[PDB]
Amino acid sequence: ASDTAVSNVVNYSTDVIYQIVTDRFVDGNTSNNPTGDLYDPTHTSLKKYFGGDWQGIINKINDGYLTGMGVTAIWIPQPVENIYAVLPDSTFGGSTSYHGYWARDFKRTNPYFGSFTDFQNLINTAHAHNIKVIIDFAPNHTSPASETDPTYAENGRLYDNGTLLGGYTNDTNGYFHHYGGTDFSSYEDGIYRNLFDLADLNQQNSTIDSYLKSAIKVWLDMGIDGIRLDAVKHMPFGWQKNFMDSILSYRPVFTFGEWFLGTNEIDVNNTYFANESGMSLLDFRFSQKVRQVFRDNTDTMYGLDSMIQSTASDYNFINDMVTFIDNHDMDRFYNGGSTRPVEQALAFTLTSRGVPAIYYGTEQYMTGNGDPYNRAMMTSFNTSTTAYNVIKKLAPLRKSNPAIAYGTTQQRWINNDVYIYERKFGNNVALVAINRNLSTSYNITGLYTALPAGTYTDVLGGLLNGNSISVASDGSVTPFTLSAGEVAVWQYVSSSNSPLIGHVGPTMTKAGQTITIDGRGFGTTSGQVLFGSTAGTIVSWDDTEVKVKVPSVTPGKYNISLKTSSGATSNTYNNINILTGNQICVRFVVNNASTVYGENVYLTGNVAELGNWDTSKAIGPMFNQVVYQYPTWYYDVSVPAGTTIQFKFIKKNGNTITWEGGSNHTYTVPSSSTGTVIVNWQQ
Ligand SMILES: [Ca+2]
Ligand SMILES: [Ca+2]
Repeated sequence: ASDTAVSNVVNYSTDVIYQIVTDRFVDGNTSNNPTGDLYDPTHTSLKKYFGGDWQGIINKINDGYLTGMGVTAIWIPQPVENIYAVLPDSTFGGSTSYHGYWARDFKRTNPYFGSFTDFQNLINTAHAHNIKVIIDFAPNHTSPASETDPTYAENGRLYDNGTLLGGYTNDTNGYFHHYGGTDFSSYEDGIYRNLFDLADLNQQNSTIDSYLKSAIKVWLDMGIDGIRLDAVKHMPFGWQKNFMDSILSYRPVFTFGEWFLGTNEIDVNNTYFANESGMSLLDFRFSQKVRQVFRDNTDTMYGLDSMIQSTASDYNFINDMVTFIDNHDMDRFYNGGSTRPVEQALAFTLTSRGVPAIYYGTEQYMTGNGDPYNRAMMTSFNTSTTAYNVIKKLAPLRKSNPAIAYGTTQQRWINNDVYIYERKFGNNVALVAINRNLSTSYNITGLYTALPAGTYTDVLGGLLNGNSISVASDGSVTPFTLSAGEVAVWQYVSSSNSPLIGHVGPTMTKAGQTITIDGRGFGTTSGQVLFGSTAGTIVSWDDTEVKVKVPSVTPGKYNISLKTSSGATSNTYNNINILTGNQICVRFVVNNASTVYGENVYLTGNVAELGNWDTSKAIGPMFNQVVYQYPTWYYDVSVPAGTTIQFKFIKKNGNTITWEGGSNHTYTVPSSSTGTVIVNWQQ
């Protein structure tokens, strides 16, 4: 199977995701609809169940609507059993779990969406049509709760395949956090306190850790192809790395988290998370900039290029960034007036780096500013809209042109309103020109490209007013006019390729596991895959995909390269993280660690998971507000099971790092359960 096959579920760079709000798409089976106050058959009371279900999605796969658009993946809300209570809402009358965000049993289905058999039907129907299926999973919380009023909602009660674990009131087991609600005043505050009134799960509780691992395996066993993890800024990094290892050790699938970033927001924790957690991220830097430039007129094409360059610098796995122009929370991109801006934002996203996702109804110009106005029932299945056809024409290019799926991005021409950029992967090229100005044309002179000499037709066929270009042997493009609102796409796909790696997944692995290397020019005869300079055992070999067993190298990060059977060597794909063993979440706690202003406590130790004594990569800054208070510090850390570790704490700020004196602390990590290790700072 090639890199582009539906069964390659660790690489989504060749795909286009269609994000469906299940309840609000198609009611394919009325018999599974809720009854009473939960359900609104009129589809107008925007926090009720409207009846959209998995059979409905199946219908639109079978009838060609989604495939006719070039959709190759769907992303659906959490499939798990949700609460049945109808909650008061002064604006919408009643408020329900239609959205899937309010889990009561992570091991069972939401019966309104369907049974496990319906879910199976969805997976199988999608696969029969070369569509991958991503599910939301929201292990941060169960549902709205009041500890003092257990009659409110379902008191956040959690079940384990029908068996009650417990609720938020009288939580004698400590399944939930009891630290009030977050005001988002710090990263720490947002992790250990409740989001709104949602009962915050305590993942450090060994029963809950084991439960959530068991629960995601239920869905992996149902044949899901990907996971979108909700609220990843609101759970410990260490717990989530541990959670990711459980998934990837069982059956690896592409996983991406939601870590919201606002306009112009800078957060090094977001970069770290994407680079270290073992999962990818929804690309808010991309999305917010696209909105600024194409929708809201608060930045220019210069800002768009700056985002392209900055994100590529910061993120180790730029091809895994999940891009989008709107979603279930943002104001819908189409806001009235000309539809050209949304068409342009779609074209940009579909031809840019990463993994594009399109929110249902974007192709029908649906409007709606704010949750839940942005979640109206799907309005139309008209296949003649300009937006539908932009997607139809551009989506398949991610499969047919490896420059689009995997290539670098280079600015070739720019002014405030015009961006001409080039995607390049070996001798494969895509050149895209966009003029956002809806009233002014631009004369394009001095343009150069890596496209071979020749004349190139617009892949869009003039749908967005594109036209042909002529390219000379020196790469110079004959002057041309970019008309108002024009988008044009020109491409060259080479008939041959030197070995080129476009993607490796998963990025967090260990000895004996299998990783997938995708690209071009590997040849059909088996060669060699190198982890640094150490060969791995070949599982399978094809021109666009090699599967290889991870060798027993010293745990840490490795740069992957490939050598063909003739001896040709590929580029390196960097920073594949080889763990020491299966992961466990351990809470590290240090008492009596006093610091000066601007100084924080960090953890360092003698395994890769603790940075192998590298103070510049020490774990932290540690926390000291919620679970324990300064000068006690704590942090939840993913560490190798059953391993006897040595560690110390350090204090750093910018002047001179202070280490604990004395001998190293030592601790043997549990074999399967979460653990806590508490020590006193050593002078
Ligand atoms: Ca239904
Ligand atoms: Ca939390």
